[PDB]
Amino acid sequence: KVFGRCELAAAMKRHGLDNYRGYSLGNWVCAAKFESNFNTQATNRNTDGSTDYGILQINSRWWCNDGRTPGSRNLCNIPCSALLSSDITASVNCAKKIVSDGNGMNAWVAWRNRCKGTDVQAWIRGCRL
Repeated sequence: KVFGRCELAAAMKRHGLDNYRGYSLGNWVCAAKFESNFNTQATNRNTDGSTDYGILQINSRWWCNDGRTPGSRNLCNIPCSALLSSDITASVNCAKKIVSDGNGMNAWVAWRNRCKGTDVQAWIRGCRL
């Protein structure tokens, strides 16, 4: 259940990530694309103990309350499962806050690795936004 290229982007535009306090859509698509390959169900377990449950990597052990991990801060206080139902709304709302909290596409390592140095404006060149 992975999102497409523009399908996800068009959703971004509606979600207001297009040059929001943080960055433009391209930054969101590029960061997400390499983050989870647009897998809404993508989970990335690290050695730090936390995980990336989301297309944007919703760390349930630092943002949303999944209950499957003790010590949940619930900073974001967002519904995890509600973001993994083909709905990025919940995952975005969290990041909308993430990027509005300072992390301007820098918090995500997939953006500062395979993206930092390319062209996001081209990542949506020809899309339907």
